[PDB]
Amino acid sequence: YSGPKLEDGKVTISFMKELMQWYKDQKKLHRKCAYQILVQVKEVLSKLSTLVETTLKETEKITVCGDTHGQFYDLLNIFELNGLPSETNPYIFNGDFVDRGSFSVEVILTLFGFKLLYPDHFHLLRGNHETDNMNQIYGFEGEVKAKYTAQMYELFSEVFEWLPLAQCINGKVLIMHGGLFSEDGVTLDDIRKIERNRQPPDSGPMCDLLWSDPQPQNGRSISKRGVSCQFGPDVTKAFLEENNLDYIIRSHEVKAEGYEVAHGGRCVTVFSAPNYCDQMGNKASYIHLQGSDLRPQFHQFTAVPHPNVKPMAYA
Ligand SMILES: [Zn+2]
Ligand SMILES: [Zn+2]
Repeated sequence: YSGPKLEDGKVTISFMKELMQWYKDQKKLHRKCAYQILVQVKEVLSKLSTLVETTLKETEKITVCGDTHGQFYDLLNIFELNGLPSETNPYIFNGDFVDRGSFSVEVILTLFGFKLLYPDHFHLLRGNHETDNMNQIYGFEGEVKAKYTAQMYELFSEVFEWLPLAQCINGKVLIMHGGLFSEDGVTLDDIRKIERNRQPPDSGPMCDLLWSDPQPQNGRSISKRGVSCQFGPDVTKAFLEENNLDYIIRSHEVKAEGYEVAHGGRCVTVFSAPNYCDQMGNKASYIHLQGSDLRPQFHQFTAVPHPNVKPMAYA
């Protein structure tokens, strides 16, 4: 074992360059590194508020990316185009880091490693795929079982379960993975007190954040996906008013250009797993907001080569 190693059991920027090289080259991080970072981040994440509140001062900027779902080479591509994470190049990854892609283990531990390395500048928000269920069917678990063991999987699970549900910036812009609410009158003070450390329930607010979609016509519909709902432009506009917000960024659904703006400006979708599943031809992008004009700028990019492992391989 000549693989990458923690200095003084604790992640560092050159461990990370190192993990990235190692992972580019399809090798495995050693179990006990895997294990250390997972326990460390359980720790970090777990004293985090369910609702993350961050402040971009006038001259800072932060990048917000959505699904990446195991397309690790395209993750590295993100970093090459936009820079490494660092205290001056902060990231939010709005969930779905795992599943479907065949380099989810690569994704997630790169992800947790930067979390460990830049805790107040590198943000992870829970997807609906950071959950046991999606995990048993779309590939994560098979993947972990194949490269480590069940044990290492349950540890992952326990970790995910501490992932914040949503993050607001300058009490102007709020980001979650899925969307807004099945019921009205939900406030930021509500999201804060969601006791998040569980598999999501069937319904209630924590379901929604993880699961709902926008629709174009005013109102709410049952979600074509079996859980939560589609909320209309009224729903969004109602919630922005109660809470005093400018608009929301969310992910969850693929997009032929890698973003959409729905709801009249009010509800933005970024999605950062290009040519999602080696199939859909799509563009991805990510978003730069900066401290003095929190308006989205959208940066497109498209999928690079990755090695010949098939989507879904581990399910
Ligand atoms: Zn999703
Ligand atoms: Zn997704």
